[PDB]
Amino acid sequence: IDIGRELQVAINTGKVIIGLRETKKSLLTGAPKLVIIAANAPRWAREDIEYYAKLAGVPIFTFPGSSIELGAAAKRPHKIMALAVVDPGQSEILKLVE
RNA sequence: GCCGUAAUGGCGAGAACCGGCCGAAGGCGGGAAUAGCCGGGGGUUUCCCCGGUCCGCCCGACUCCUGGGGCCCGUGAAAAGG
Ligand SMILES: [Mg+2]
Repeated sequence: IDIGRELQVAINTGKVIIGLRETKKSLLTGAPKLVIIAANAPRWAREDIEYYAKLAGVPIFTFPGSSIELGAAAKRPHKIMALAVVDPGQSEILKLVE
């Protein structure tokens, strides 16, 4: 699976929440299906997402790139530490879960 | 894309924008006009009385405060006290 191509499909067809602060809110208040975290996320951010996603029962996929590379894989000109997939519109981004 | 600077620029690692919190030198009132000063008088040995002590602008530090940026094979004390 190409992570980037499927992420751009989930963004444009479904509902994708982009950014650490909004991802945390979705985990705490919403019901996201998958959370993706960049490999070079800071220790404080990784532990926060790991803890909240655990209590929320949401799987975490660690993107194999930096937050700069995750942003490029989402066709964004900015970093993305973490993003939450709430709706996989026409992609199979949920294939990353297993 | 959007927001900038004297200059460097800033943002999903959270921008613009809106509301708030902490927060200088110093300003202003009180001190305080009763003082001091200026002018006009009367005493005596330094005392008493009278009038004014205003309006509107500008420059402005080497003094005081604040923040930004840069440099170092150089990194710019310690303790009492609080
Ligand atoms: Mg200049």
